[PDB]
Amino acid sequence: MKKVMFVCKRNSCRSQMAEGFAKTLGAGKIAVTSCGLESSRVHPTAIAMMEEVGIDISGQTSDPIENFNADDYDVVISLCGCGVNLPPEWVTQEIFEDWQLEDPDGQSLEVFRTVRGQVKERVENLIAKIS
Repeated sequence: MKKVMFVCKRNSCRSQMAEGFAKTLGAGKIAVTSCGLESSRVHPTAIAMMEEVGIDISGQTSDPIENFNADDYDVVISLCGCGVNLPPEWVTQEIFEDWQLEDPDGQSLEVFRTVRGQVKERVENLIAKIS
């Protein structure tokens, strides 16, 4: 097993969707947790996009980076945007990327759909490395 992490500027959107895909795609061979540089409520329209794929996020909650430790996570996927990054040990795990993505907080359904697709594809790519 490999442990994946998703970390956003707010957790609520980019990471939350990535967690929903990652557990559906790989729950049983990877363990996922999303966080954020700072927390915010899991965003409601996110639910709808995951419902398009046939998944949900209503049933889970948001969480700050501060509540965990990088040492437990094999792979860390920041999704802060504009190449913003994490000073702590989260950047020094076995795999690191920053998924530049159009943070769906308060956006149009087209932005949501674009990011939801991009995220899902990138979770599948990340799993393919570790599988």
